Amino acid sequence: YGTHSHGLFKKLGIPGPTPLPFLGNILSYHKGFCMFDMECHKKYGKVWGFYDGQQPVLAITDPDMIKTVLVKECYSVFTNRRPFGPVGFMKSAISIAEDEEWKRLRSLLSPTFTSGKLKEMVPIIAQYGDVLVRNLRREAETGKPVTLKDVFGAYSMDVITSTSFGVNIDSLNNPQDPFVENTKKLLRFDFLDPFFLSITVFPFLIPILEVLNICVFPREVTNFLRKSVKRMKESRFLQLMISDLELVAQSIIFIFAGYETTSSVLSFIMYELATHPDVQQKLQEEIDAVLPNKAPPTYDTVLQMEYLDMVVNETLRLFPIAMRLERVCKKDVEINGMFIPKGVVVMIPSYALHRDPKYWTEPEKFLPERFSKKNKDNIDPYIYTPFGSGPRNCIGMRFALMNMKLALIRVLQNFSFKPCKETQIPLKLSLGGLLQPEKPVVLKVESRDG
Ligand code: HEM
Repeated sequence: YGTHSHGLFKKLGIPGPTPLPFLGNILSYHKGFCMFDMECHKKYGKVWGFYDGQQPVLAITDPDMIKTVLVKECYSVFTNRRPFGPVGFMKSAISIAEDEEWKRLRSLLSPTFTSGKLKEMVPIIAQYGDVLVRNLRREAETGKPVTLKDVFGAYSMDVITSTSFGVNIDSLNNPQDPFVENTKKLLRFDFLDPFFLSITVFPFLIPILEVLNICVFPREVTNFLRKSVKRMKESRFLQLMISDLELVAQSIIFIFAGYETTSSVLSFIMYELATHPDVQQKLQEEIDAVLPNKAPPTYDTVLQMEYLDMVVNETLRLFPIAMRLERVCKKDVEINGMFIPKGVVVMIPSYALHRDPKYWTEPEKFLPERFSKKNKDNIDPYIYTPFGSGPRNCIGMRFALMNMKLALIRVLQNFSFKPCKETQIPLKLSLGGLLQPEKPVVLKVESRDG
């Protein structure tokens, strides 16, 4: 044994890197997830396979197959994502839930993320849009070059607290440690770090760890928050959901999926507006045309912003946070002539696709015009997929976008961001399992006549 699934991609006739005995193909992750995926797409073509230990992963690319798994799948065959380390009571989280139990939660929370309940949340988010400008004004006046993800991570926190349970606080290094230390600890998992890398190789550990009540969502923070929710559940997203303890699972997840996820994207965007100060100028004017001098953004003032939408999307093109998109093959099935067997993890190289000469010309270039209607809609969904596609895509995509734009509005309409000393140029991506800069983005911020 040690090499269970290795007979697969040979007997099936699918190309790919040849695996070692217990590791299979992991050492290839020495460059990262996206790095490994670019190489594989180039070399093995449109479809190939590799082994995450003894777990076979088939990477598809033909948009025809992509729609069939991301759409023709509601229990059909594909439906769940790869199961990871000891989850504990979080096995009730919607992003972690499976099969019928998932469809329940999904179609139960959907109401909570409708337009109308969003245009209703705007007021609140705007509130923290202004706090951001205040806190950003300090670092401008002091003349010290700013570290992005810190102000954005604070903004993300501010909006997560208030919208998840109306807990209004000024996270941003001000009353920085009330109920903020817990929340602040809910970061994305780096699946390429020692711990997870081991479990991927030795999945038999999961049942072992779970008996020792070791969970991948630290008991410390989950406990705090589970008791908090109960507190205000009595005092009374929380208000809309309001099982009694499945509710605590969702609430924590939204924070997990929206926190470091938003500030991470936002910091990337402010980076592109540095050696694209020209783009920032256009954006700035577009914001002033719609909203007079420092006019307050409205739910609809945002939708009417072609350029803002172009800058955001093109940023998400180059940097699709969830590098990959994968689903698990529930049963044996063929689909568009291919045949994938039960238990195989179907992967979709989001980052690699978003940077492949086939659909993008000079793909390394940050040029917004791609999304202006004329270049726009000449691009295939299933190819550009930052929030995924189909039934099981980002349930909070719009919210994510609103939030990120509102943050751009007030910010752009008050400051100008230009590079400085430690500001890396070009970029350089980390070789870990998270799509981050590697050496955080630093930008000098100056007030716009203030
Ligand atoms: C920069 C912002 C964000 C990006 C790029 C993003 C991206 C994604 C992606 C790519 C997926 C997987 C889609 C798929 O596999 O088809 C996903 C799932 C999910 N996201 Fe987000 N997301 C963002 C923000 C948020 C926010 C703010 C929330 C909070 C409501 C959220 C909640 C979720 C949930 C619950 C799922 C799981 C859905 C399910 O399996 O039913 N996301 N997101």
